[PDB]
Amino acid sequence: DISDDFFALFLDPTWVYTCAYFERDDMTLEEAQLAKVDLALDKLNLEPGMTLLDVGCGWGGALVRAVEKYDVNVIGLTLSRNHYERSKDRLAAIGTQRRAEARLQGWEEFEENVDRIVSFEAFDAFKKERYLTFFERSYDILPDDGRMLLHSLFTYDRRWLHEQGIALTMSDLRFLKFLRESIFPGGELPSEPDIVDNAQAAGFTIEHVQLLQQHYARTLDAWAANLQAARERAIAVQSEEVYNNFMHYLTGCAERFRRGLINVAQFTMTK
Ligand SMILES: Nc1ncnc2c1ncn2[C@@H]1O[C@H](C[C@@H](N)CC[C@H](N)C(=O)O)[C@@H](O)[C@H]1O
Repeated sequence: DISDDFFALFLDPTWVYTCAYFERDDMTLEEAQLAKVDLALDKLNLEPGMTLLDVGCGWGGALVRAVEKYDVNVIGLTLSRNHYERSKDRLAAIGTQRRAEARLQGWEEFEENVDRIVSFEAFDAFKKERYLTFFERSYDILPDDGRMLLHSLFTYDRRWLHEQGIALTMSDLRFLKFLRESIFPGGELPSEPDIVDNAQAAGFTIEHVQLLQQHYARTLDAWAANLQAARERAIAVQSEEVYNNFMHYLTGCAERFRRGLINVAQFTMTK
């Protein structure tokens, strides 16, 4: 229900809407988003001509980067029409002899063999009842030496937080309720075991876990700063209610990454 024109006011030109990676401290938002995509794609050991699946591809930035820098064939899946349309157009506009396609299709319906899989903050949009099924499907469509890079948010429970010196406040519970009752992610995040245990049961080895908690804090701060700087135009595209809701989500989430209440990581998964 939120127009691309609203998101365009605060995202960088890649349209990437997930945790960036400030590999160098002076990177711009765009450089840090490309660095996050490259950080993940480098872990897949892509050779030109391989086929990469991006599960939950958003507006196509990682797919475009994969084609341009890694010279791979690409398939992107999304359930959002707006994500599909922009991904479709952007991929068609790349000059490449490779196959590059976006699809309005869920991973549940995708059964084609691919060489490698990437996914950036789609897994939290899956129902917990599909966590194992997702890893089983991913394992099935990969070759014997296949690799998956799962970039996913995840949460911590009260006990673990407490052991780390962190408490959930009444305000945090209200913020979680706000997330669930909104168009924003973070309401029903998986735990780390939800990711690791189900991946391992499907047959994957967790070769590496790279946490990006403080990179997300910085990313969210940048989105919030951009949106506030374009407040009038954002209100015109949507409304003051929506603008304030987004600022609440962006700054509230940034605060909570800094505090350590949740995390985001890249899981390198091998067969
Ligand atoms: N079962 C599903 N299968 C495929 N895509 C899904 C599924 N559920 C949600 N999605 C898509 O996952 C994406 C979630 C986004 N947060 C991912 C953003 C994108 N990967 C980025 O880095 O900017 C959206 O494009 C959803 O439409």
